[PDB]
Amino acid sequence: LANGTVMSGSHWGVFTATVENGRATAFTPWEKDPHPSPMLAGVLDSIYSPTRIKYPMVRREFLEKGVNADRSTRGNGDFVRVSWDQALDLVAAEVKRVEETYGPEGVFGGSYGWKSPGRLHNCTTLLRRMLTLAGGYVNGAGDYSTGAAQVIMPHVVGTLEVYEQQTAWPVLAENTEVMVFWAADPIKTSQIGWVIPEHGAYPGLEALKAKGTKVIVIDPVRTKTVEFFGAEHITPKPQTDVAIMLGMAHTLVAEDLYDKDFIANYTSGFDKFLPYLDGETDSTPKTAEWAEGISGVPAETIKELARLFESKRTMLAAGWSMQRMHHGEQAHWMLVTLASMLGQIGLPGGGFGLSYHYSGGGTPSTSGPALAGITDGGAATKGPEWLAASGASVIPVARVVDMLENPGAEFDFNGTRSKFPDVKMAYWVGGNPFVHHQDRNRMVKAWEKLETFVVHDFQWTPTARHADIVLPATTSYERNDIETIGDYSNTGILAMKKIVEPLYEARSDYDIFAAVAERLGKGAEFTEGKDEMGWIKSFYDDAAKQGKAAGVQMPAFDAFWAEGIVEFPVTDGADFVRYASFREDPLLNPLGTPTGLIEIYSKNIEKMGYDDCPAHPTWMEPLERLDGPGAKYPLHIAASHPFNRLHSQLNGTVLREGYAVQGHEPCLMHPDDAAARGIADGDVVRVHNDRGQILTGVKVTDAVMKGVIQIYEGGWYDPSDVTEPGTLDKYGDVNVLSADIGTSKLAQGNCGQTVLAEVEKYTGPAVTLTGFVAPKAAE
Ligand SMILES: NC1=NC(=O)C2=N[C@H]3C(S)=C(SO)[C@@H](COP(=O)(O)OP(=O)(O)OC[C@H]4O[C@@H](n5cnc6c(=O)[nH]c(N)nc65)[C@H](O)[C@@H]4O)O[C@H]3NC2=N1
Ligand SMILES: NC1=NC(=O)C2=N[C@H]3C(S)=C(S)[C@@H](COP(=O)(O)OP(=O)(O)OC[C@H]4O[C@@H](n5cnc6c(=O)[nH]c(N)nc65)[C@H](O)[C@@H]4O)O[C@H]3NC2=N1
Ligand SMILES: [Mo+6]
Ligand SMILES: [O]
Repeated sequence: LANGTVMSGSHWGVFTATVENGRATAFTPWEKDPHPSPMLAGVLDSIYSPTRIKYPMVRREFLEKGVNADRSTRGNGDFVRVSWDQALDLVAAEVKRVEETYGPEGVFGGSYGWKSPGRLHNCTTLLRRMLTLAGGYVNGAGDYSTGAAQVIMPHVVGTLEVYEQQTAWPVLAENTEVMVFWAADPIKTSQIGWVIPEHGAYPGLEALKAKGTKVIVIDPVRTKTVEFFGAEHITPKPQTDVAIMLGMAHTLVAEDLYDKDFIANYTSGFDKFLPYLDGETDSTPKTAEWAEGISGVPAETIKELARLFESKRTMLAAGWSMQRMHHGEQAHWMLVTLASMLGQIGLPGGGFGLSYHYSGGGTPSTSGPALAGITDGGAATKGPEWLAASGASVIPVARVVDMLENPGAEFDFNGTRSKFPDVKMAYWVGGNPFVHHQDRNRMVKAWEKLETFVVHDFQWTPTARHADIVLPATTSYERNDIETIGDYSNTGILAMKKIVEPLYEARSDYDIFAAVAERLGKGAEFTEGKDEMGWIKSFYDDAAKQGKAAGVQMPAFDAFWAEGIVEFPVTDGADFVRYASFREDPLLNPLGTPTGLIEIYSKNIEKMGYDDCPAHPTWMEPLERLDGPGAKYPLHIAASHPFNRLHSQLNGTVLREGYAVQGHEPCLMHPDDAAARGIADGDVVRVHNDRGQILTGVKVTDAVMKGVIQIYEGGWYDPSDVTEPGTLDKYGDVNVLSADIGTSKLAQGNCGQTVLAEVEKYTGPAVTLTGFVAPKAAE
């Protein structure tokens, strides 16, 4: 048995594992990581925890009746252990049956999910590689993060904007005077990366504090970001930020302070927005006093902030929770409109940034080459012969349940109309839709429309519990791979070396799909005749050839593997100022919009005629909001990202002990809201609305503003009885309470943070938690 140390990486960072007698016993952070995540211990534990999936399993009802199975019992845990050969034959037969019977429109292969980093063991791309060989599939478009903002931004500034490099951190330290974190908690959200994180925001935040820059945080919760800077903290009722921005803009116009020259030379449509702002069109001037009535933030505070932003070099760093809500397109559109009025876009340290809280945006980029990985093969094919009838080949990701309930119905998306395909099978790997998707009770019923649901994972998540066929995948730690360090920085390339042998009967997703492709008669097409190290070397060699041409020297493959990492030099990346070339010469460097300027009024959007996405930023009432006219429930749930999980990842580990309250997901509640209900710190409470009911454990704190409770997304749904409509969730999955609706007809994004509910002390029968131990038959 092996004894020694091995370096690898993950969504949480680079680390060194200690291995004793073939078992990983500790993960120690990379010595060069400026701010390791405390979650690393849970990553190690996830390899061995009680919910690790040991063997391939098939749901008993599905095994016995196939398409005639009772589908209401999915999730009850009645599984049968089968051999790998039996499972692979069945998965291949089902994929082929569905493709032959229903066509490519019958298979949903969007499989949204965060999976694990790695250029070879990319489970969702490998899934689509196999489904391409099987005949095709329906895919998903966009994501759950910036579903609204990524669609409105191309109409406003010309590009996606949310996933683009930001003005460098060092430029902010030397030039910014006022830093605003609007709906962003960078200390919490910068712990992880899509590719391996370099944790570059932490040194950046520390430099701002050492310089004494004024920091303002606009968030309903007193976060660690507020505490680290001792920031001025503004707490709006959730979903009212657009009203606040309009009050600020109105103030700038009324006091004649705004930058008329910036507006005249770099924007289009401000003259069509002015009448709305002044209330000529609806008899309602959008003053600071009007904004106070909706948001609860004092009118004078709104005015003083507006004046301060106009007189100092200000950076508006906005997060994405405020666009993960009804009419979410308006939030960043109005932010850019306000930023345009301030006139600092393109100046060092001024303007706005939509990725300072995510994956190190702002960390100086290196001059290194880009690393490529395995593909789905789609770009060198001739896929399905598709056409309306049979439905669209792609749907916005959050419309997956609408699709299942309404096959053949039309839907709007960014100016086009399409039809939902009639899906009969879904194959999900590296994702947890039974935690990440909204309105769990609606979804549970809608899933009965699928004949077959196949899942690969290494943990017994609610999604794996609901599958017809469950196959145990390996973790990154049981295989080899290669990946970039730094989504924006491109700090280097890491060898993700194998640490331990595969546990139990787990297999890589690559091996699983290669075996399914073999049963479809397409084995060589899937593998390309390469094995694990052959694939990895080919990606490295391609990057090295690209680096060579650019003047960046890289070692030969075996020398790189022996060192375990290669780092690239920073040349001019530390001086990057976003929008500087546009500001310098807008005629020579125009934006990719119809006019070449920032579009405050969009003629393109006006022509779509969508009632829920007007042609300029507009305040509209959402489905439900805190203190809204005729609102039924009294508390808004800040259903935001977890501090000590990456979504659902790591819920079934030792880390849960540190935050669970009587075994349930924690619920933060203000003292006054707790006192009114006779709730004490530590009590188990039932949180409910018209869509569902869940149990959580309360922590009383004035960190949340009055009227708001915090229940993070990611809790593992643990239904009392799967056959009972609206059954109580015993653990605390906040998506049992959210609504499943589109942000608007423009983007069709999810509204995961548009949620109101009531809370009462739970006095019902004692409940037993069953989500953190494997199903009995799977032991
Ligand atoms: N109410 C809500 N509020 C929100 O704010 C909210 N956030 C969104 C967002 S923003 C996202 S991501 O853009 C989704 C994340 O859902 P996801 O299914 O990616 O969550 P994970 O808990 O990270 O599921 C990943 C899944 O994958 C497994 N896995 C890891 N590596 C592998 C592998 O190599 N092979 C396989 N087969 N599986 C792997 C993990 O174990 C894990 O189970 O959430 C939205 N919802 C929100 N709602
Ligand atoms: N530790 C950690 N866990 C994760 O799960 C995680 N997920 C990653 C991913 S996939 C994403 S897409 C990003 C998400 O990055 P995103 O900015 O969407 O993060 P959230 O935690 O949903 O919201 C950030 C802040 O917005 C505040 N907020 C909520 N509603 C409102 C509102 O109406 N107005 C205002 N002004 N503020 C509001 C919340 O209180 C919270 O502090 O984080 C990434 N980083 C992550 N880190
Ligand atoms: Mo996301
Ligand atoms: O994401």
